[PDB]
Amino acid sequence: RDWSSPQQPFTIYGNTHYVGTGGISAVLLSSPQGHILVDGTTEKGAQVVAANIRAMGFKLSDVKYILSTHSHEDHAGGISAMQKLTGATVLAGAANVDTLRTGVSPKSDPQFGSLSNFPGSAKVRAVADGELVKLGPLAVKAHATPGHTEGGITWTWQSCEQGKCKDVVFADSLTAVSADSYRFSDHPEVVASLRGSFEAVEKLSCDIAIAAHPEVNDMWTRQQRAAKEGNSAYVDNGACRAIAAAGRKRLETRLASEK
Ligand SMILES: [Zn+2]
Ligand SMILES: [Zn+2]
Repeated sequence: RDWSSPQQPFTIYGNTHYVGTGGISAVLLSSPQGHILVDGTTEKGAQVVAANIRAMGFKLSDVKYILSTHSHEDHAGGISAMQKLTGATVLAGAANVDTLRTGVSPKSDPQFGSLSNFPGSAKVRAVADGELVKLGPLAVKAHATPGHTEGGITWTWQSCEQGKCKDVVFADSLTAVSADSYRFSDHPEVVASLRGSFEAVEKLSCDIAIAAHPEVNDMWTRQQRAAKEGNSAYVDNGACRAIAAAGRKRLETRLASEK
């Protein structure tokens, strides 16, 4: 379950499908009018994502948008490759757009330097907080969730199975992690951003959460249970609250370690 590891793709709920790697989430939200891909995984993982979209019976050329949670190599390293394969437009929080275009994080990023540069992508544009991205029957909403990066976005939509519609959340990372030489204690606005993001996420309508690092909402455990339980195994409306709580606990642990 490395960041670039192969992983057999699977439907999560209705037209929401997991197409990421064994260690990093990527989601295809499908429709007869075109698809939306959320995240690219790593540069090496793009080959996995591409293989998985096809394994699910979809054409890469039908992907019209690629949504980015945040501009770290583990989530966005494969976006350029996926962009070339699809012809899609890449959408991201305004403060992460330049990193997506160049592959180089700003010096203000907590993981500047400790995570690698990655390939720059063509066709990147900004979304605003609250912006609705529409594609045929699909409608994905952007929620600004900064802190782990400045331009982090958590993306939400609805998918339906057999007439039962659920609110799906692709949760950006809310973790106070960084280079060894970076101190959150020196960046009080980064900390305030993180705490704002915990509140935003715990308030989301959230039947099904897919965390950018999938184990954060027990993806692999849930997938194993889906075999006998069906896709209800992915449904847990306390999940956004739990991800937010874990971020809050980690931030407290982190600030304590810095003192
Ligand atoms: Zn990250
Ligand atoms: Zn990550």
